[PDB]
Amino acid sequence: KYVDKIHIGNYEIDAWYFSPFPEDYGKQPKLWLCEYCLKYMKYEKSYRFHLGQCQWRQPPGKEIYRKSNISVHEVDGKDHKIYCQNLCLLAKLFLDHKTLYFDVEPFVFYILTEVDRQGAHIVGYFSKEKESPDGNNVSCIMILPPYQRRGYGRFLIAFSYELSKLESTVGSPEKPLSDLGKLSYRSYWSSVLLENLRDLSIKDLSQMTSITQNDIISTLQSLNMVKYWKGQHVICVTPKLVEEHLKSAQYKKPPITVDSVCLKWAPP
Ligand SMILES: Cc1cc(-c2ccccn2)cc(C(=O)NNS(=O)(=O)c2ccccc2)c1F
Ligand code: NA
Ligand SMILES: [Zn+2]
Repeated sequence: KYVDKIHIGNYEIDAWYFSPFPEDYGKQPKLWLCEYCLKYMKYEKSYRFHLGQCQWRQPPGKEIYRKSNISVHEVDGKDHKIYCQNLCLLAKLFLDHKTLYFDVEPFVFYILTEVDRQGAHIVGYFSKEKESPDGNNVSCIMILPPYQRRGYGRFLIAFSYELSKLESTVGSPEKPLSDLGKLSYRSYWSSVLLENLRDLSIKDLSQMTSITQNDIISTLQSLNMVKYWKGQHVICVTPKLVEEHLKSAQYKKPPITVDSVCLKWAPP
């Protein structure tokens, strides 16, 4: 029997996939997770006793973003190994294609939290390889189900690209993406590229956004905004065609924005 239900903070959440928690944890009707330190527990009693004891009220690592009650914590896999393993086991409950849970040393983890008077409540995260040969600026990205489709995933996507900008590189998410990750990236790429086209070559868009050119081109192909000429993709759009796509209904939700002013992060 596998873990199929968890209790984290004030949420109960059904699992989507097998996650390799130890055998005795899976057997339980559900797992109980501290929302701050990510310790997983077998019983409501041990969970309740932990809530009385745990002094964590936020992720470990360094708070590299804070604007109002939105916060990002950066957590090195080698410095905080238990915590990151727990994060990975939690994430594999909702990620089919994630394969790495216990070897967390090569990754850094970016934890999105919503803060209130009692603490910084975990919303989701993305991992990132410390040195990615393939140039991927996201390895796995995961919004917990109660927070999905509410702007947090978009926030985390924008954030991964703000880091890629500060590193003076382009990046792309590691593939395959979930069905919901595909739609989220496509929607984000559209948004960003359309806004820049309204406000330019494919290389310019790439440098301005840190989106790779492949991702730009394939997004413009699906928007039908690219011509082909003698082997080169070329941007073919009129200022009104862009505005037609933008003011359409599928971009009308007000984002949680990444404010670069509030991103205290230096590239190493
Ligand atoms: C990258 C990503 C991944 C996942 C995910 C995948 C598997 C398991 C759990 N989570 C969820 C979201 C999410 O929640 N997307 N919705 S969104 O933030 O409102 C939004 C709106 C407009 C453009 C972009 C994003 C997401 F972005
Ligand atoms: Na659920
Ligand atoms: Zn705890």
